[PDB]
Amino acid sequence: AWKGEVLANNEAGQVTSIIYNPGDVITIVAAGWASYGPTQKWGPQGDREHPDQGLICHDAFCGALVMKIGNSGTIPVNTGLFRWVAPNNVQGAITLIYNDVPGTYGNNSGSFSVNIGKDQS
Amino acid sequence: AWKGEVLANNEAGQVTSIIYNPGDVITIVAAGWASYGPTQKWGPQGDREHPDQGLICHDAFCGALVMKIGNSGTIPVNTGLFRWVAPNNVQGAITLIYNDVPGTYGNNSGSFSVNIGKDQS
Amino acid sequence: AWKGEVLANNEAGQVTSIIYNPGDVITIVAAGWASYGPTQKWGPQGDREHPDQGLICHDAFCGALVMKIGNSGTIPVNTGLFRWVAPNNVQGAITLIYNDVPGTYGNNSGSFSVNIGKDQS
Amino acid sequence: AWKGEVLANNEAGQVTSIIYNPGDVITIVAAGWASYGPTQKWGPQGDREHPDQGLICHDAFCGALVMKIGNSGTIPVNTGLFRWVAPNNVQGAITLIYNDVPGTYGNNSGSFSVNIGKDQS
Ligand SMILES: OC[C@H]1O[C@H](O)[C@H](O)[C@@H](O)[C@H]1O
Ligand SMILES: OC[C@H]1O[C@H](O)[C@H](O)[C@@H](O)[C@H]1O
Ligand SMILES: OC[C@H]1O[C@H](O)[C@H](O)[C@@H](O)[C@H]1O
Ligand SMILES: OC[C@H]1O[C@H](O)[C@H](O)[C@@H](O)[C@H]1O
Ligand SMILES: [Ca+2]
Ligand SMILES: [Ca+2]
Ligand SMILES: [Ca+2]
Ligand SMILES: [Ca+2]
Repeated sequence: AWKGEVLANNEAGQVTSIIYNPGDVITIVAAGWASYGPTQKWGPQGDREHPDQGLICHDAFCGALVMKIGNSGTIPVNTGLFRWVAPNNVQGAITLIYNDVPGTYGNNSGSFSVNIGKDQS
Repeated sequence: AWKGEVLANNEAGQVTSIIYNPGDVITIVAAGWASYGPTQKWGPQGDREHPDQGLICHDAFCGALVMKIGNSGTIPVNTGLFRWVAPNNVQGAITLIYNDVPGTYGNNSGSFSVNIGKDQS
Repeated sequence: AWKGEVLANNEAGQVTSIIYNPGDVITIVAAGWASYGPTQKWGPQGDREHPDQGLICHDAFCGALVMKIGNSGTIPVNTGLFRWVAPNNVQGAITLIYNDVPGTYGNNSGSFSVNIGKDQS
Repeated sequence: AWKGEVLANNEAGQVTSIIYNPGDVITIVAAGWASYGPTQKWGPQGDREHPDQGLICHDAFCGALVMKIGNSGTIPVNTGLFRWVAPNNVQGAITLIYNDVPGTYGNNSGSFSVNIGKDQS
């Protein structure tokens, strides 16, 4: 299992120690408070009131936690995934990222604390 | 495992099918949007800026998801619990509740969706 | 999880720390060599050639590993059980026992090494 | 998970669907009766009284269940492995084999039933 922090101002994202292999079932739980700019802070689902101005993930709100598995596209994580299997045969290392517009991560603050484990299969 | 919804307006909370027994390890993932009165909505960690005016759980913000195991006191859940083990002596059915001040749930709205399962131990 | 030894000459059985509760899924793996009397030894399935002369469990051979769950009758374990659910209405502490005729354990030797865990549910 | 049978007279062994990846935790439970030649049968720990005359796995008795993981040497399985992690730099598909001397499998009989699953990690 992996336990770590994902900083909201890190545009490259946080590489974890988890490799997602074919057939793996995983569980993620995320908590904490971060902002894409404003003084207010939001949790791992982000800000449902902010429009999408070119987010790295169009299926999650600005300020949400998202991930990539290997060379996949971005996949929403939000507060977590329960006993989840990756669709479409994706595989590889798990990278966690804060959902913002590329080039605008410099004014971001806060972080999420994230647990990832593999389930029985 | 159990999956279900917990309404923000329900002072009685939502009884699940999960009975927590001594030594159990559990994982909970919660998601969704609710409000304790305002037009804005918050996720399962609640509103970090709002004062405690007599919440059912003083260890979580107003608007957070909390639980009871049997006749325990309230326990914060927030966005979830990863491979968690209860304090000594706690046992019984898990009831999920929205954290507000008793008598004031009448202006609350929305709901959280919650998954619970038992882990290997 | 519990790991320990079950001595072949212990007629009372070895009480483990595992309490089997309704809904639990368990895995057991047993190993080792034991005898009910002869100089030869057998593994946890026991001796398929020996007759049942009053065994504490009639559904397993003499010299097999069996168990009781609380006050239940005996249940065969043999080499182990994979992600197993107990009959309804049995619960309580798991006791592990070598299968011999009562009164006749004094000439037994050897032991089984046994591991028990609870699985995801 | 994988469930199947390992035949005592199959010298090549049985390639399963389980790929052991770095960091995996696995559980194997084996049961049944087989022989390496004699009329008598033994369980998955084989025959502790039989000399090693060139076994594929010198770390297990003749008639035991063993495995290979990818490019590994043979590894004893016996009655099973509980929540087991492989040595460093062992990975690949799990092949299960009956322990006998090469060229002497033709007179073997019986089989073991085997369950393999991945555990939480
Ligand atoms: O839409 C995203 C965008 O939102 C605000 O304008 C922030 O100030 C920017 O840094 C950027 O995060
Ligand atoms: O502090 C709790 C309190 O918050 C606001 O005042 C709401 O209008 C009330 O219904 C109550 O929820
Ligand atoms: O069948 C049970 C019986 O088998 C042999 O006779 C042993 O010597 C006895 O002690 C008893 O274990
Ligand atoms: O030691 C191995 C050897 O044991 C006996 O001799 C069997 O007859 C042979 O087929 C071979 O299995
Ligand atoms: Ca920004
Ligand atoms: Ca209210
Ligand atoms: Ca005896
Ligand atoms: Ca042979």
